[PDB]
Amino acid sequence: GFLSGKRILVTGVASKLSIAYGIAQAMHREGAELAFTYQNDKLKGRVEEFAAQLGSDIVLQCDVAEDASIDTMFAELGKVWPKFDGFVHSIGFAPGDQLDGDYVNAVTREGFKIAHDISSYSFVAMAKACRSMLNPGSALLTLSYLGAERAIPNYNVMGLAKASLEANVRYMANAMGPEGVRVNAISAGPIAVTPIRRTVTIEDVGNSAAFLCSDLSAGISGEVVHVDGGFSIAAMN
Amino acid sequence: GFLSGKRILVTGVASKLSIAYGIAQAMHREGAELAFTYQNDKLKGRVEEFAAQLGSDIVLQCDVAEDASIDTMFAELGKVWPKFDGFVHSIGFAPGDQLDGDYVNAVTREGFKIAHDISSYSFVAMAKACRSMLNPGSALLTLSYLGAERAIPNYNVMGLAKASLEANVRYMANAMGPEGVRVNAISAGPIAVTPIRRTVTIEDVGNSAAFLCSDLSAGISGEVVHVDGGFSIAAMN
Amino acid sequence: GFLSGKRILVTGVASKLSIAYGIAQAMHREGAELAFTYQNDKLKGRVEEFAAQLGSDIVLQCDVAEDASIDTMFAELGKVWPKFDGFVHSIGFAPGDQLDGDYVNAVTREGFKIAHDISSYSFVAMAKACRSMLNPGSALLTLSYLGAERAIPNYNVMGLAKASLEANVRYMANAMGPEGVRVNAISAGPIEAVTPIRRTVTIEDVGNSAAFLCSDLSAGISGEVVHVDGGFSIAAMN
Amino acid sequence: GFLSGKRILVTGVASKLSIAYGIAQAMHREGAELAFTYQNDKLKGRVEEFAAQLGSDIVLQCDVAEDASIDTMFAELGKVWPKFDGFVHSIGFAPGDQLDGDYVNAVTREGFKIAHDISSYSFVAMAKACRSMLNPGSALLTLSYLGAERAIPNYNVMGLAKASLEANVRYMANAMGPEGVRVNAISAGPIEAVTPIRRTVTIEDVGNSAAFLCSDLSAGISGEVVHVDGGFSIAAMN
Ligand SMILES: NC(=O)C1=CN([C@@H]2O[C@H](COP(=O)(O)OP(=O)(O)OC[C@H]3O[C@@H](n4cnc5c(N)ncnc54)[C@H](O)[C@@H]3O)[C@@H](O)[C@H]2O)C=CC1
Ligand SMILES: NC(=O)C1=CN([C@@H]2O[C@H](COP(=O)(O)OP(=O)(O)OC[C@H]3O[C@@H](n4cnc5c(N)ncnc54)[C@H](O)[C@@H]3O)[C@@H](O)[C@H]2O)C=CC1
Ligand SMILES: NC(=O)C1=CN([C@@H]2O[C@H](COP(=O)(O)OP(=O)(O)OC[C@H]3O[C@@H](n4cnc5c(N)ncnc54)[C@H](O)[C@@H]3O)[C@@H](O)[C@H]2O)C=CC1
Ligand SMILES: NC(=O)C1=CN([C@@H]2O[C@H](COP(=O)(O)OP(=O)(O)OC[C@H]3O[C@@H](n4cnc5c(N)ncnc54)[C@H](O)[C@@H]3O)[C@@H](O)[C@H]2O)C=CC1
Ligand SMILES: Cc1c(N)cccc1Cn1ccc(OCCc2cccs2)cc1=O
Ligand SMILES: Cc1c(N)cccc1Cn1ccc(OCCc2cccs2)cc1=O
Ligand SMILES: Cc1c(N)cccc1Cn1ccc(OCCc2cccs2)cc1=O
Ligand SMILES: Cc1c(N)cccc1Cn1ccc(OCCc2cccs2)cc1=O
Repeated sequence: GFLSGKRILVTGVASKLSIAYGIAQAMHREGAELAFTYQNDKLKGRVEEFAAQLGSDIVLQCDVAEDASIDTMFAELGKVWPKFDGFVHSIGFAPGDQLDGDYVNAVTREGFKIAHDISSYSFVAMAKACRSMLNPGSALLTLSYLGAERAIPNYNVMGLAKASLEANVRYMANAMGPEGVRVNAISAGPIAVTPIRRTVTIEDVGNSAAFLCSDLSAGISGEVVHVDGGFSIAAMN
Repeated sequence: GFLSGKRILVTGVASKLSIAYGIAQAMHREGAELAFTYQNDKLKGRVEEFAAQLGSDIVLQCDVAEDASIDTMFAELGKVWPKFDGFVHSIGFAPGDQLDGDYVNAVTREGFKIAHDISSYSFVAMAKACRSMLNPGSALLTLSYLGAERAIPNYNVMGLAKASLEANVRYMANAMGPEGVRVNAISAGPIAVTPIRRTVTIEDVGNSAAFLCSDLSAGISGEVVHVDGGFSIAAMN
Repeated sequence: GFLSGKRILVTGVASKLSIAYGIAQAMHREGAELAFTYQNDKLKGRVEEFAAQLGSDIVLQCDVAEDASIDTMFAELGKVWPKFDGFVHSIGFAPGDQLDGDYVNAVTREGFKIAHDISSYSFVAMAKACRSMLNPGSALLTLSYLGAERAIPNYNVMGLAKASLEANVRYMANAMGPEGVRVNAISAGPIEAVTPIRRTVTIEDVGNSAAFLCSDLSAGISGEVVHVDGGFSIAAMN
Repeated sequence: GFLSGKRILVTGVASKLSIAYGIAQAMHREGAELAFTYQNDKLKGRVEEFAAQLGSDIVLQCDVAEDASIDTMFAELGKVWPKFDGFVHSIGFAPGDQLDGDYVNAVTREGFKIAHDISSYSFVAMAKACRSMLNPGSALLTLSYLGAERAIPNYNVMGLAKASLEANVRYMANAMGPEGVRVNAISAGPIEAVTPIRRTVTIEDVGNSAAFLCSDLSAGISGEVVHVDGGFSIAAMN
């Protein structure tokens, strides 16, 4: 398929409902060889079982809160994949207390710090940590949401962390372009007033993700692609 | 390939350098069955030779300046393709006098009229003319340029016609979504300060176009996808 | 006020409810000298009286469908204002049949043609015709709507025309900046429980932002579409 | 002028060249009563004298890295202004090492942390701390740069921080609108042969747009990032 030849690392698999699960299934269908990270001991067994079903046995621990964790993960990867063709960053977090009601009242310095650190900084931290490992023609991808661009009730500080992440996509694309690396995002709909009259699925997101990490999207970099059924471009439906 | 099963009509082939040529080659590689239009008698033989090389013998006249021409073309198509899965609108024109120097001095009412009529109205005119022919899961695509969003010297009134066209994409996506039809655009780079450090090719544009007309992009509608190497998202490089 | 010493032409005053009427009121309040156009003879009476109360007896017919009407109008203005400081373009039209239901079924070539001609082309048509009459420091302004940027039901082909109009703003700004002219738009809210200021905007609000945009207070702003909609466009699922 | 009857707090006045200095000058010219903060003791002297000439003896230390300094500052302001009408946030910082060359090589977790904390979080931190002191009709304003929206060489992690800041504007606007507060940003040009007005913008230009944005003249505008860059961002390959 249109990923045959490619070796792609997939973060963020936590359950069958994860966007990263949908992405991994699509990329495997299109012939990618896959590797996976897991955040912690809670998630290890689930990610091992899924990796095995997709024919992979590269499953490595990575907490993107820790620079040493990301470095150690990329040294372990380099033992089997001395070079590879990019990664899917499907990692987001804000403390639950941030998401409760009026934005100005809910936000705190620490909640802001954490949401930005995990949801935005970790994307470039990963790119720093593997930069010399990336083949020419590599592609990096991250997942964002319409909260980056609009004020969405309760989404709160995650909207700022997503706006930072989309700026990260542009700064990364511009910095790494000259070495043959593309960096994009998908702004996914939540997983009626939507033009396609349904919600998007992890299968929809997975197909677009596969495209965006493949040579088919050679022309596209620094872009935030809306995979939300047309929701964001409509009003008053 | 990822278009097998699909029947797609391709407008705008005028030479081997045409974007539509690149699109047709990619879509044929991915297993689409193709049909072609040609504007006039000048272009007929070239489009017949290309259609034949891609295994098609559906080559029909269409001047999108004329409602009768578009209707007659879709009746001729309906004789071989009573239903089909969308079309590639790769048709743009402004009189050459519009493109010469200061925008306010160059523009005229007639040049404005023509550039909008041919470059923007014709996309929805085509959709009107075939609407009951489109299968659920159909996709329409048009080509736009960064002149829609920025003031680009000499591009002049074509920039307004492109801004109208991108609004047409959104209005069309929203109107036709409920019958299972997606409508998108590609904002292509012109065929250094570009992140990928080259210009995009009709092969790049063709691959993205193929994706955008295929079921792989099921999640994407009313979108203007920048296929310009990251140019539009950079500044002061 | 902050438009003292400025001469501004205001189009599109049709009644007291007109956006152009709130704009004229605010610029008059702020000390501008005003001139007015009307579309056709039916409006001549009313626009003559609205002008009077805004200190003006300059009231000129102008149908922006016709190049010669634009030229005749600026020739007449030139007899009293051989130089002036800009104009407010508050003119839009699409045939009623264009706005009825599904956009792909309703739009026609002729509807699309007229909408774009009257709501977008006319802005630059007026600039062409008065370009040599503008002082350095001049400002042009037009009115747009969110329908340029989003698919809004029933707004239909008028959304395409407004998208064309906002690109017109950028191309006119870029062309005319070097000679000392700025060009902007206000994207006005319609004239609400999910608007951040929790009310609809008024012609007073739009008037005050328009006065700013045509004054030297906004010397650093050109080619910009300023949203004067109470924050409606930046919110979602409120 | 058009800010008579308003009380506005201005942060970030560091010298005569400061954007905050041009803003304070314009709001003072237009009749606002002003109060000022300074970051640390080094600046105390100078900000006391800048305040004096802008009719103010309200000059308070505030380091926005610290919640307690923000709280102490608003407690002190409250002794003289128990209510006021908004503030100008003109505070940005990233460590110098962040801005040197290639962005992926230069950025660090700590640089990213401080940039976002000081340039984006502090805006909302100040709003939280004074929310009950604001009158209906209040306006908050911050300063952004094109680096939020585009990848600009060397601007590096500060572009991410400004993107965070412009989303902050929208979320703060949406949260605070119902109680009668607006929140906006000015995306200023740097303080040129391809700028449509063919000059760089000055702190005077930015000052005048800021005065507008904090006055009742802009009652219809919230959650908006207004480009005060002479049209630079809307042009390409000029
Ligand atoms: N679910 C939705 O509706 C949408 C989600 N998104 C984004 O998609 C991405 C994936 O979200 P989902 O799959 O829905 O949920 P999820 O909860 O399945 O996945 C989030 C993942 O982040 C990982 N993660 C969190 N902190 C981490 C850390 N310190 N180190 C390493 N990994 C860490 C978790 O282990 C988990 O695998 C996120 O960035 C989210 O913001 C975007 C649009 C819509
Ligand atoms: N060439 C470039 O750098 C870029 C081009 N575009 C757009 O891509 C599209 C295709 O352009 P190109 O392939 O470069 O050039 P082209 O000249 O190969 O194709 C334009 C086509 O439009 C057709 N056309 C014009 N008026 C017509 C009418 N009345 N009825 C039917 N067909 C008509 C011509 O026959 C020709 O096939 C256009 O819409 C153009 O604006 C977009 C971005 C960059
Ligand atoms: N009312 C609303 O909700 C909003 C209106 N707008 C725009 O503001 C502008 C003014 O609209 P309104 O004041 O609401 O309605 P209006 O009906 O008072 O003003 C429209 C004006 O355009 C004039 N006009 C029409 N065709 C013309 C022609 N051929 N020649 C000369 N003048 C012509 C009419 O005579 C009338 O004065 C329009 O551009 C409109 O699209 C923008 C946002 C919201
Ligand atoms: N100078 C320029 O080209 C542009 C600047 N901006 C923005 O305008 C704002 C002001 O910048 P400028 O006046 O140019 O420089 P400046 O150096 O005069 O102002 C920056 C101010 O931030 C204050 N500050 C820094 N850290 C702080 C902290 N922890 N606590 C309290 N105050 C703190 C400094 O004391 C100083 O007053 C910034 O947000 C900047 O990013 C926006 C567009 C262009
Ligand atoms: C992982 C995480 C955490 N820890 C906190 C908030 C959000 C998320 C992920 N997520 C989850 C759902 C989502 O839904 C978009 C629709 C929404 C709008 C307002 C609230 S949710 C977007 C989205 O980003
Ligand atoms: C078919 C046509 C006609 N008749 C008139 C103008 C433009 C075009 C097609 N075209 C061709 C080239 C193009 O180049 C983008 C770069 C440019 C910028 C300024 C002028 S050209 C974009 C683009 O749209
Ligand atoms: C003068 C004119 C004509 N002839 C036809 C349509 C629109 C207008 C002016 N107008 C008037 C109202 C307006 O309301 C925006 C809200 C809407 C949304 C969908 C339909 S109206 C926008 C707007 O542009
Ligand atoms: C106070 C501060 C610190 N500590 C570090 C970086 C930037 C700034 C303020 N500033 C100053 C100049 C500026 O210029 C925009 C033009 C640029 C483009 C690339 C690098 S500067 C934007 C801008 O934000």
